[PDB]
Amino acid sequence: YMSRYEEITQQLIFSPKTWLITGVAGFIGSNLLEKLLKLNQVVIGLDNFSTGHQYNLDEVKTLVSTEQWSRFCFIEGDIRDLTTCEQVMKGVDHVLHQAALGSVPRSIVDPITTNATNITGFLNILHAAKNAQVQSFTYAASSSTYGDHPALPKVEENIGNPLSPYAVTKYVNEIYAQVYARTYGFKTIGLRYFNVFGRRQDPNGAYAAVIPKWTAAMLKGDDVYINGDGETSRDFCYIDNVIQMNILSALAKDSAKDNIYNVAVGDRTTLNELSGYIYDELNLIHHIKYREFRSGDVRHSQADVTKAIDLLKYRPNIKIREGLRLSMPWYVRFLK
Amino acid sequence: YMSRYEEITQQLIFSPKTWLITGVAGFIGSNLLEKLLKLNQVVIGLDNFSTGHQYNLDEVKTLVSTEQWSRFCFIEGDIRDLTTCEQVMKGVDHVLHQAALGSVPRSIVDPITTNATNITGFLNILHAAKNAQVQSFTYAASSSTYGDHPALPKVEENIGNPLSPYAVTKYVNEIYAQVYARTYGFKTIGLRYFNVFGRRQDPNGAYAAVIPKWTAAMLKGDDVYINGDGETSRDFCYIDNVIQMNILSALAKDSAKDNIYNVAVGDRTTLNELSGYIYDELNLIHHIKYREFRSGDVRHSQADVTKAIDLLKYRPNIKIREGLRLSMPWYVRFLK
Ligand SMILES: NC(=O)c1ccc[n+]([C@@H]2O[C@H](COP(=O)([O-])OP(=O)(O)OC[C@H]3O[C@@H](n4cnc5c(N)ncnc54)[C@H](O)[C@@H]3O)[C@@H](O)[C@H]2O)c1
Ligand SMILES: NC(=O)c1ccc[n+]([C@@H]2O[C@H](COP(=O)([O-])OP(=O)(O)OC[C@H]3O[C@@H](n4cnc5c(N)ncnc54)[C@H](O)[C@@H]3O)[C@@H](O)[C@H]2O)c1
Ligand SMILES: CC(=O)C[C@H]1[C@@H](OP(=O)(O)OP(=O)(O)OC[C@H]2O[C@@H](n3ccc(=O)[nH]c3=O)[C@H](O)[C@@H]2O)O[C@H](CO)[C@H](O)[C@@H]1O
Ligand SMILES: CC(=O)C[C@H]1[C@@H](OP(=O)(O)OP(=O)(O)OC[C@H]2O[C@@H](n3ccc(=O)[nH]c3=O)[C@H](O)[C@@H]2O)O[C@H](CO)[C@H](O)[C@@H]1O
Ligand code: NA
Repeated sequence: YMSRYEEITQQLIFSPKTWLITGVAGFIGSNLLEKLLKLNQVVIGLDNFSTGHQYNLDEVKTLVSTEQWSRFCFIEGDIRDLTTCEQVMKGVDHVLHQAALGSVPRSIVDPITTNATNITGFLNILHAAKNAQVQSFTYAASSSTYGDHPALPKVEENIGNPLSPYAVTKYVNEIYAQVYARTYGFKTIGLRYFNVFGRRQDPNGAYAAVIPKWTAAMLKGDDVYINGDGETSRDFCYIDNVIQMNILSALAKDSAKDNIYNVAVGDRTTLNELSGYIYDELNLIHHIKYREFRSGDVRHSQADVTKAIDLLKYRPNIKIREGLRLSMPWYVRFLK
Repeated sequence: YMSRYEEITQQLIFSPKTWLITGVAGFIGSNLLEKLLKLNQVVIGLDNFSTGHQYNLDEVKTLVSTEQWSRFCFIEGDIRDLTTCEQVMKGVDHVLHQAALGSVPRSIVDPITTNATNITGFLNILHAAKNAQVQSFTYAASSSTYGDHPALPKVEENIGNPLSPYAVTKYVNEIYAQVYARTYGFKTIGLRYFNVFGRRQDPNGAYAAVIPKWTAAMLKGDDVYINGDGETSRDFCYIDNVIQMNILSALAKDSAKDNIYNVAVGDRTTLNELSGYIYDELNLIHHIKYREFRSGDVRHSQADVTKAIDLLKYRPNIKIREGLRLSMPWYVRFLK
């Protein structure tokens, strides 16, 4: 049971607030939309359809009431444009900032646009939100911020050096939000995601995340690619934990704000294990080559989530396997 | 004597290089222009006359030969523009990146623009330089990166939380710089500036630094404003020391790159004391109120410069009193 989360969502269905989801056509963004619309919440959406998709918002309209869908006001626009950020904040209570160009590799190959989106775009929104005096400001941060710190599990106080531009930007994000707290009193919540997967994560692109990429590959009957040895271990996190975390961070009390929280499950799964999980969770619905390490890529990842458990009462209920089983059917429909 | 510097300055007079000075129309930039042009160097300059001044360039040309000046290719442009950044690098050997927006209060009032220039504009220079495969990359960093860390003097490995948007932007320059070494092999040198004063530091504007502000007001007879009790202390660093620092960094060995150095003298001077010095050095050329602290204000500042001494062979030869003596006549002249 996601106890506190449930309570917090009851509050929401009672006093609906106006939410801003930057990156709303994205994987996490669109999921927050689906949840938030079902919570009878008025959602202002912002997205420029870079990695995001019409077919995500389109999908969400499939899954919410007509009455609920009319509470959604989509805006096509750019967090890089400050004005846009100011337009969208009007009347907003809670800001769920999810818009960025993730991918460690992308950042290495184009750190310039990455910077514009992940830093400029982040600061623009952060500032627009402050000036609007929104009630909450929760932003997507990243577990790559840990960088080269050797310790496991990964605890918040304990970050090392960044290994990619992408890490820099997300670390920069975290830095600004502290400065905005210290100098403006604008208390925010950073969410250090660890490899979120689930419904609407893009299986296509050179920058596809492991889980969808490999799923797509098995469904086409193509080769499944393993970068390095395969023992590269990760804390995979089903979207519902992320959705949970955002909402809990939106309505966190003041004393738990100006804080970064690992969003994961505390589990550690290597790529050799995962490939097994996916194959097994896919063959239940009726249907491999090793290469060199990705550069900039962190070696091991396992989240310590006790902070979220303690301060926000986050209960990560869905582990990797349970989440994969919840995820496959969506990919089957999306790729048939 | 500034011995290694003497040696390196000669090395230039004989085999001059192409330098890029970003923020060449400004305090540190124009001084670097003057030193490099006097050394017969080829210099591409970049500046958008935001805080910089045409009068600064106008002054420099007065101080150098017409043939020395004809080796200055000034380009009016913004560093936020990636294209311009790439253009100016054509044929550059050494990059002296000083193009940024200082002033902690400026960033508190407008973090967006400070970000734009100091992070976006920096990354553009760094990225363009890396792609131009320039010989040296030296950027102006800041003692404000030390943030809340209580150490004194301030050594380079020991930093705390940034206390302002400005402090962030500068920290991020170092962080970007490191990542670039790690991921591209592009080794840079970051110069942590501690309160640089001297010829051509702007005495006007709301964001005038203390010395030109107080000197401007002691020649007008204006009230001298002290922010705080008066015991707030700085490591005041005359320009020549910075210039030494920038040239030493440019022709430093590979082993001494991907490194950050404090630029200062190593001395500690309080505002109560500074005020005494400025008065005494101005009355040697023939001519006070207390208020509350600056927010984002670091209380004490002093550099440990021993790293720079060991690795670059730096010699902080000009202390605060001697520096003021060389600065004053300029301010007398620039204002009369
Ligand atoms: N993939 C992960 O599990 C993970 C891990 C750590 C951090 N993050 C960060 O959290 C968010 C991840 O969300 P996702 O996995 O759904 O990513 P995603 O690829 O679905 O993209 C998120 C959305 O941001 C939008 N966007 C990008 N740039 C924009 C801009 N300039 N203006 C407006 N919208 C823009 C995209 O179009 C997309 O709709 C990103 O901010 C990412 O950097 C993700
Ligand atoms: N002197 C100090 O007290 C001090 C202390 C710490 C750091 N610094 C750093 O030294 C560098 C310059 O300092 P300064 O004292 O010469 O200040 P300055 O204002 O004299 O110089 C800044 C120069 O940057 C140029 N510039 C600003 N934005 C630009 C842009 N977008 N594109 C191109 N040019 C742009 C301005 O025209 C100006 O000439 C900056 O990195 C500053 O943060 C100075
Ligand atoms: C530990 C982190 O830094 C995790 C952050 C980081 O997520 P990540 O670990 O890069 O996710 P990925 O699914 O992309 O890679 C899976 C692994 O298998 C490798 N990989 C990938 C694809 C493939 O087909 N085969 C493969 O072996 C791949 O090189 C890697 O070794 O970037 C995310 C958003 O950009 C987010 O910040 C995460 O928190
Ligand atoms: C330790 C740092 O933070 C150093 C960075 C940081 O330098 P700084 O110390 O803010 O600059 P200043 O010379 O302006 O203030 C000196 C003292 O005079 C006091 N001050 C100032 C003006 C005045 O009228 N009266 C007064 O008392 C004021 O309260 C303050 O206590 O900002 C610089 C601007 O780019 C630069 O980046 C430095 O590296
Ligand atoms: Na708040």
